[PDB]
Amino acid sequence: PHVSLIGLGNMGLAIANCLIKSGCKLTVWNRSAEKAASLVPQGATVAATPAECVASSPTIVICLLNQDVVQQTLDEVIDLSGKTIINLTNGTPQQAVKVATLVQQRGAESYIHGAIMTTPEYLGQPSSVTLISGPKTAYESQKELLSSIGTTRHVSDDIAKASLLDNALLSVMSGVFEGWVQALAIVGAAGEDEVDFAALASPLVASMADQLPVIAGRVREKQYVGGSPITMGLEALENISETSRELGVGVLLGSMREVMSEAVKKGKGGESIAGLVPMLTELDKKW
Amino acid sequence: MSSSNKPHVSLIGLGNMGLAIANCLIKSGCKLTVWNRSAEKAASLVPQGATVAATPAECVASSPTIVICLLNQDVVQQTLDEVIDLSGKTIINLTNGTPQQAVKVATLVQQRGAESYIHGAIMTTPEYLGQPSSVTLISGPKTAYESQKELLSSIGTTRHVSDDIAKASLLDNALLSVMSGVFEGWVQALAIVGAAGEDEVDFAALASPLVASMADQLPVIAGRVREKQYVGGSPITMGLEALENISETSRELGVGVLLGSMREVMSEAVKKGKGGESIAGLVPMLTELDKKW
Ligand SMILES: NC(=O)c1ccc[n+]([C@@H]2O[C@H](COP(=O)([O-])OP(=O)(O)OC[C@H]3O[C@@H](n4cnc5c(N)ncnc54)[C@H](OP(=O)(O)O)[C@@H]3O)[C@@H](O)[C@H]2O)c1
Ligand SMILES: NC(=O)c1ccc[n+]([C@@H]2O[C@H](COP(=O)([O-])OP(=O)(O)OC[C@H]3O[C@@H](n4cnc5c(N)ncnc54)[C@H](OP(=O)(O)O)[C@@H]3O)[C@@H](O)[C@H]2O)c1
Repeated sequence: PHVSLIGLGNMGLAIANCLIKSGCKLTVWNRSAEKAASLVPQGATVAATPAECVASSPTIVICLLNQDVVQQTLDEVIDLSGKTIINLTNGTPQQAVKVATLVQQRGAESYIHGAIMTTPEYLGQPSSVTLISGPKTAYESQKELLSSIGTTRHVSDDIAKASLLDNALLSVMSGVFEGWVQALAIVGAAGEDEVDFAALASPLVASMADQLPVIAGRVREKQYVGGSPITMGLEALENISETSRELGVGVLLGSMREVMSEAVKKGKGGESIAGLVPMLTELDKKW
Repeated sequence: MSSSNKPHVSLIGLGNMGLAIANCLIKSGCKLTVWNRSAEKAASLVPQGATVAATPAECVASSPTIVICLLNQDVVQQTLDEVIDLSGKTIINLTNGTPQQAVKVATLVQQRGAESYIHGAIMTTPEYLGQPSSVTLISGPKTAYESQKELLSSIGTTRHVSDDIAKASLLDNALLSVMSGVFEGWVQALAIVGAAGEDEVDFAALASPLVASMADQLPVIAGRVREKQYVGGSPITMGLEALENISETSRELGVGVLLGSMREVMSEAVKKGKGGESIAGLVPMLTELDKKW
């Protein structure tokens, strides 16, 4: 089986290693071609140009910095007739739309998008899940090949859905990390032990697994009443900022304060955090 | 309360949590004296055997043990203003506030001659108060904690975290930081999903695993922070680009964007040459500088 990979960054090299381990004949291209150095002894062929790399195989795996770079790399690649593109470059839903439209206008058989939900060092383990979006029949053709990078989950036939879902999941993760950095800064500056604190904290974050579905149900049915009030949540954030200032510690969660303050001004002070969702869906604003 | 001879307890504050505390103390058999600015919120406790005191001073005179649960530590100070004498009184403050607000209140009651001050951080909502699964952190003199343990079992399970009165507030604010970030992320995720036409409940099924995962990831990061091991983990540069992807996903959908303070501190990290470090490397950027991000 002939497979081409475009991009040999930390994730690209991890993908290259997984595909070699799968037993495929691998053709690779990278802007910095010397990053293929470790793949040549495994039997990988180095293509001079994107165009050449694409010519070598009917299945093209892409893992570059961003979808802007993907479009620039595909720029001169004019002939994709017969080619299946597997794009594992993270980006936005509409970025995936523009790339899928570009390759399909140039002949591509299909486009499927993958969001890898792990780091390079765990790629290829069954516990490592990649969300896949695009035509079912294209997923089914590529499922065996894709197993080389871990567990695939077909989320939708719409190519833009892996990026939509992965961006949603990264919001949650980003939120968790913002609160956690703030917590550890406070605990550290107070002379407390970060590991002991995690022993106390990590359990209560476990708990959220239970509460996040409840909040999600309330949001769908637009039931914004029921649960700790937004006024209470905003006071909490004011105690966090001042607990921090007392210790000379800086504070995150500014956007959360700003949106909750405006909610109170709009008279939603007595609603639960479910009532913050329409604050976002209704207005294009960076809080 | 195990004795047929029911002890006298005073309660200052009858908001949602104060009224939950009242019902816990009445249900445990206490002889309860209450005060509230809005006196009529006591009305539901009177047919249960609660006495309503005219003033905070009268309330404090009625019991050797005073439980306080008010809006904030400033209202606590305002309410103790005309209380002259706390001789032989134990003060149990369940009002949320900062570490130094607890210090400032602990000096108000000490100056009045209070026997002791302990602080409690209730880690649940009023409806779950009194279930043994409901945990309150207590900080203050371990001997005062020990004496008040049976009385405190009325509101559920207590955990003595420290002899320092400021610690319950320190730890609770640190815990509320984590929860605030979780909720900020969740509201952003739900807004993107909703605006795209996807099913919030279906998404919760997909995403509830990831938050459970953080049972493991968080103690890993804590360890890294304590050893100042900032290298190892997905780098801040990749974190920052995921935030730019999130901002632009939201913009495509006409949806607003939270996580600004995170975007700002991670950008500065990059400028300062810490782009290759994990999230652990952001902790020293907070501890080094009194700034709002
Ligand atoms: N933990 C992770 O790393 C992780 C996890 C999940 C998904 N991903 C995603 O996987 C993708 C790649 O990640 P990575 O960690 O491999 O990033 P990386 O190590 O920075 O690699 C960047 C890749 O993009 C190429 N590149 C950058 N600018 C270019 C340009 N102007 N023209 C041509 N090529 C260019 C690089 O080529 P050079 O080698 O010549 O610089 C390299 O192949 C990203 O979308 C990322 O979001 C990463
Ligand atoms: N989920 C929760 O509700 C929860 C969970 C854990 C901890 N807590 C903590 O418990 C405390 C009270 O919360 P809550 O839910 O009871 O709030 P609440 O329902 O708003 O109760 C506020 C209380 O403070 C009193 N108050 C406000 N301003 C005052 C003033 N200027 N002078 C005198 N009294 C004043 C109110 O008097 P009136 O009745 O006359 O208005 C009422 O007794 C807070 O520190 C909170 O963080 C709450």
